[PDB]
Amino acid sequence: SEWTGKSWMGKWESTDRIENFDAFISALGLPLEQYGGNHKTFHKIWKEGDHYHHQISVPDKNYKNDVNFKLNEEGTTQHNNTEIKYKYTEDGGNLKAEVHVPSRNKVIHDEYKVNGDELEKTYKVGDVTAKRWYKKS
Amino acid sequence: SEWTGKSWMGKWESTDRIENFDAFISALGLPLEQYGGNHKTFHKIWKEGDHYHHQISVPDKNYKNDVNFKLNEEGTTQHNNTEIKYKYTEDGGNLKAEVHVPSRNKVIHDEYKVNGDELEKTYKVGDVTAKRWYKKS
Ligand SMILES: CCCCCCC(=O)O
Ligand SMILES: [Cl-]
Ligand SMILES: [Cl-]
Ligand SMILES: [Mg+2]
Ligand SMILES: [Mg+2]
Ligand SMILES: [Zn+2]
Ligand SMILES: [Zn+2]
Ligand SMILES: [Zn+2]
Ligand SMILES: [Zn+2]
Ligand SMILES: [Zn+2]
Ligand SMILES: [Zn+2]
Repeated sequence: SEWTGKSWMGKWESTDRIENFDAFISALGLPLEQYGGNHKTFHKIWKEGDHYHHQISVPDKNYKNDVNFKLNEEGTTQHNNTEIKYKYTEDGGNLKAEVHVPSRNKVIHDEYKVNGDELEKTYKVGDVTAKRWYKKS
Repeated sequence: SEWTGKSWMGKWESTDRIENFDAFISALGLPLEQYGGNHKTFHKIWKEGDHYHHQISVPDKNYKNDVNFKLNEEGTTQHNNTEIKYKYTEDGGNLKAEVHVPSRNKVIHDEYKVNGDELEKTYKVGDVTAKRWYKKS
């Protein structure tokens, strides 16, 4: 395990700064009660040998997802029983995630932009764009 | 027929300016001697009432493909005898196409960004990015 090496590695927690996130959740066809709002969300990203770990948690919703990824290599995970295909890449020095949910014909473009101890995440699906800001912790 | 109303609408013609294009074609698994280089290429994009036409032509290669699209709506076109899926969206003032090649398990990003007078097309598949510049015909 390594916790340094890239600006986007570390332990990030959401702030009150959020833009259009319910519209993004709705564009995913998900119920706003369970998936929307601005509940405390954590992103932890670190390195393990030749690959990376990305753990997303929302403790309010008792929700946790641990993602293994190698840069530029397709991976597969699940949310309940829906398969999610993803590929993380570095582009312009930002971390990007290409996230496909083929059984729901949904493509999500995630982008992580670091500015000091702040992380700005952009979420895009179809023509809907949302942003959330995170701080180091 | 309407030829104005979006910066990317018009008749565009390739220039000598091109960047990393053969690496993009290679990452797609296509022969360079037939699909690489910088052969004269035209993109014509215009509106027809309730949809757009996007015509791509490479006269040296006897290639002419008439794509019809509605923004935010998935369409299909043929390759060999297999289906290619696309969906065009606006990213503010620019045009983006999300392309699935299911036979080959590839996802291609196209972007059309107008700066002049001049159109910059970006092609991206995984971590490989290429660019080509077009001038108004
Ligand atoms: C697979 C993409 C090859 C198309 C080449 C012509 C173009 O620049 O759009
Ligand atoms: Cl998909
Ligand atoms: Cl897919
Ligand atoms: Mg988040
Ligand atoms: Mg072109
Ligand atoms: Zn370890
Ligand atoms: Zn809530
Ligand atoms: Zn691991
Ligand atoms: Zn997909
Ligand atoms: Zn460049
Ligand atoms: Zn994509």
